[PDB]
Amino acid sequence: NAVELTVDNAWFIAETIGAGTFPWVLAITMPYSDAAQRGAFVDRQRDELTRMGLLSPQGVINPAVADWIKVVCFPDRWLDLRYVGPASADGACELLRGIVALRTGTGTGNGVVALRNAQLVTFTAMDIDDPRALVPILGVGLAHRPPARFDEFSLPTRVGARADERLRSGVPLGEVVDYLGIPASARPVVESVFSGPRSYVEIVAGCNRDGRHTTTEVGLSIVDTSAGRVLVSPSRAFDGEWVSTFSPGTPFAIAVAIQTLTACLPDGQW
Repeated sequence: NAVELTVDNAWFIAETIGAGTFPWVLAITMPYSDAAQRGAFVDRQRDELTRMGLLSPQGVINPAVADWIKVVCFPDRWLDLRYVGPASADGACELLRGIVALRTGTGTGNGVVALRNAQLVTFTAMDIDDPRALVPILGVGLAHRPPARFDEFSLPTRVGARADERLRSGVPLGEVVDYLGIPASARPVVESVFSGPRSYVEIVAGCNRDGRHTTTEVGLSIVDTSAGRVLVSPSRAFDGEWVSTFSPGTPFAIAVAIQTLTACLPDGQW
């Protein structure tokens, strides 16, 4: 029900199903530039898939595998998973990205999960409409942790975004925190969320109604701090201003947040 491939393997399969690109989040971009390179690339890929038994002698890719990749490249509903982490002590960051794709039209498989780490990507076919299987998937990128404990607090989303920008541009952390205007109780958590190591997963949802693709204007973050996991979920207030809520990152809380996040879409997810 799962397969692990190199990004190059995956790209070749994507060409096979006529996909212009992979979803942006994955960062699986065309690996070659010219006719000469393509030929070499194709030769290499055909031999490799073949050695793996992915490519049959008749020249066809395992339809199940090809289909999964078709779902990832042409999703009706999806969740992007952008993992962010403290760079390794080698001066570099490796890529850890994911997408949760579900397809419709006829209602083995319900949806496909693609997770890309460095030069490899794995595709897993599963029922993604269950939070007891879906929520765990999100965490693999994250360091294993328990939900942090604190009283929930909120702040306008615009304010939060601006603070992050200021912080990233050199405004010192204390000053930025003062800018937030949150309660003293809240301060320890926000500092954990904003500063230091800075390690999390950012999630955005999307859907493809008719031929129009729409994505959420906002996304949630599952952050992990020294204190524990912190969930930053957005909601719109009565006056319509966006508000961000920092709550303990329990599985239930994360699951409800995802459901609410999807709710905004015209016809997306469940």
